[PDB]
Amino acid sequence: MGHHHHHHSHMTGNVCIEEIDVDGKFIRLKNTSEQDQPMGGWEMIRKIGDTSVSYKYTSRYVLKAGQTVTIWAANAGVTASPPTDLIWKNQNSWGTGEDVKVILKNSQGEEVAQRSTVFKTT
Repeated sequence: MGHHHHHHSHMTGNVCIEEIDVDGKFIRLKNTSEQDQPMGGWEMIRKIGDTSVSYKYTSRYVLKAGQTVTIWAANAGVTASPPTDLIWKNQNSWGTGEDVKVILKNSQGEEVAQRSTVFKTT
């Protein structure tokens, strides 16, 4: 029942959540692997308070060793969807007044890691 083509590749990498923006504009991921990792199409689930929303990636860039990638939630001003970082064109700036929690799941739904902010004043 082939309504789409197949392709065997490890769409995954040693990416870690470096830091989340204190104002609540963007989420910064950080690939600290030994080799250039292919993103493929991961899904980042951004929780925060009451409800939550996820974002899927696309195959247009490879994560080099030490390469960071920033997800700007719509309201950024920067060019929409680099060549350098990525803009969440489905969800606007959330404001991390509520401790935001980012869930990193691979292209096939399986989970690598999950991290949140720290309860502090601003």
